[PDB]
Amino acid sequence: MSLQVGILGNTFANPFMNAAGVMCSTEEELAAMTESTSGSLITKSCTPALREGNPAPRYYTLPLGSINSMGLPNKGFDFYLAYSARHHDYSRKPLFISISGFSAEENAEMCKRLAPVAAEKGVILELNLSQVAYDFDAMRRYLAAISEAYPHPFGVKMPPYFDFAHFDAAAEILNQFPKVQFITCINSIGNGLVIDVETESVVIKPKQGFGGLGGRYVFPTALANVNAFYRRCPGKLIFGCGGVYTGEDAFLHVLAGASMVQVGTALHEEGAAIFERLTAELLDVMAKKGYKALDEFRGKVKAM
Amino acid sequence: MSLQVGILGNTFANPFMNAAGVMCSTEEELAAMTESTSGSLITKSCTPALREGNPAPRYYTLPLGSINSMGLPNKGFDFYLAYSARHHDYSRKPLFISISGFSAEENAEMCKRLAPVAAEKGVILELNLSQVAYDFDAMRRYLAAISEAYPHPFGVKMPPYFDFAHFDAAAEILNQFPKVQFITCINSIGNGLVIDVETESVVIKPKQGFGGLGGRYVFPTALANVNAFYRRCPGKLIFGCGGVYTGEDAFLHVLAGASMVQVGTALHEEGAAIFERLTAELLDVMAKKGYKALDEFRGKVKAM
Ligand SMILES: Cc1cc2nc3c(=O)[nH]c(=O)nc-3n(C[C@H](O)[C@H](O)[C@H](O)COP(=O)(O)O)c2cc1C
Ligand SMILES: Cc1cc2nc3c(=O)[nH]c(=O)nc-3n(C[C@H](O)[C@H](O)[C@H](O)COP(=O)(O)O)c2cc1C
Repeated sequence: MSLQVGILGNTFANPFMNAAGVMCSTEEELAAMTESTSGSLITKSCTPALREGNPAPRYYTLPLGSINSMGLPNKGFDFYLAYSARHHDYSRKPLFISISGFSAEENAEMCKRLAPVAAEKGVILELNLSQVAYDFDAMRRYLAAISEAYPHPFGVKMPPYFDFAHFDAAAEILNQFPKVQFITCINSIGNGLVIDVETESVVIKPKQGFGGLGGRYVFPTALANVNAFYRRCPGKLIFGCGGVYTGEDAFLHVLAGASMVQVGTALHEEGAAIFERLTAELLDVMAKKGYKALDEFRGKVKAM
Repeated sequence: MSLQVGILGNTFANPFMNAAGVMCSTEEELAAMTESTSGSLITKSCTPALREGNPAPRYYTLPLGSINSMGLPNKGFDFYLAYSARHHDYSRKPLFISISGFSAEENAEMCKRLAPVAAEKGVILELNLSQVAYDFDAMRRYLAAISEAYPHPFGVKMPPYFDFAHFDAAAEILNQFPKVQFITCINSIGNGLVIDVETESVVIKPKQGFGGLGGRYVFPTALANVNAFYRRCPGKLIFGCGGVYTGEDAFLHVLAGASMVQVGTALHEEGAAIFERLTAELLDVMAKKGYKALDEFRGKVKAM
């Protein structure tokens, strides 16, 4: 039995990693993720320069998940590039860098600088399109600019879509770009609103309390997007993100088509130790079913 | 203390009703909803002719809600018109009729026939725009077609939106039609997917297991849409629909700005007695807080 995943020219010890933005902003956080049993790790979505982030409170723990309006707090692209350049131990695990510039041009500039580092160190780009991916002509324009600026393959982080026409429309643009080697589904379900009964107030300060939803709320939506893009993008990898708490949630993600599985809200709560539990629980499900490798049921969700 | 709602020229004993589609397809179900302590009720969304719907199973109970792809099974417009005209006891509570024709014309034709029944009996139309409302010119077209065809005010059932550009776009269109007197937020979060761990297969037969999500999954999305339209459409009523299982849930919908509160998945699981529990629970929250009427906190959600 193995949880290994052989993709992007790398051997990942297991399918698990953090979700971009969770436990990956500071130098100490990246080291904790490297030290952990996760198969990989991704940096916090960075901007060309340092950003303080939205006003606190900007994250709130719900019984069924989370709601947040962080506003891309990050130490700046320079910092994560340098972490990628000469601070990360590639001997432990492969590394993903999330970039999220406010324009096609900002991104393109970061990629031009990332390229030598990626070519030498092997760090992998995940472009956060989550908003751009909700405008299919903006999306094509981003992707064309990046593919012109960036010689290496990369991935894209997508917002959830909620109908087959959008799935088709997005997949069609993605399939025109060979360099996009993976698609991560999903970013938060956007602009939910949480209110406290006692205080009768929203629970986060920015955007009049409207924020991104994660956790148990988003699990069926994440599965749907993973499977929808798995079907429509046979030439790409799909990374699952959303609603993962147990090895069984992981199993379902993989069943729907996920190659890698990102953990957000659960990791935020349980900490880097969760990955040791997640691998054991996944191995458990597989043992109960006689599975020896993820390649044996990835994307093999059945009709009834 | 009172839960009365005075809207649309009617007095409602309380803000609770069923969601369209739940416990409202047969005479028996409609009788049960009328006999219940609900403030109102609404018929199954109907088509000009009877529909048998999608193949079974097309509904499945989730840990935190439901998934379904019913496919609009309904007894046909003639049936619900007859119920509205001849069978419903209006001295018991007001009645809503849901229509969901497949084209603008189908909807226009039904509205032409509903119009005299609405004038004499007082049944109130909810037009199901949920995908049509995800296309703003098609929405504009429908609304204009219906406003031409139908002399009375009506409401519209909306799908969820997930960003402020869409809230602004929809609001702008809705506010251009004075006959649109209420807006129901929300229909199902579209096209989620759930997979059983044991069978490794989807849990509903249609559309490869993709279906609309209901219940606790949709609640923060529901509140967000209720409040977003409450703010942008001050001339209209907002009806809340999504994730109501308790009186506190209803309290939050009202705090977000809901005038009526619709109950779907929870009603499906519990049955019509749920309305006496929901009223008692909502009265309990108001009592702890010293509220005597819903107007004292409707739409009064606080920012930080
Ligand atoms: C506090 C917080 C910060 C996040 N920051 C980012 C980010 O910088 N870039 C990004 O693509 N997603 C970000 N996300 C979204 C996650 O990467 C992921 O898409 C989502 O949380 C999946 O939900 P899950 O918590 O159920 O795993 C953030 C989420 C949270 C809760
Ligand atoms: C089995 C089922 C049938 C439904 N049928 C309709 C329908 O015919 N028309 C409609 O507008 N919404 C329909 N809905 C959606 C509900 O009206 C409601 O929008 C949704 O379930 C969210 O509310 P909830 O969380 O309380 O279930 C249906 C939902 C379910 C679960």
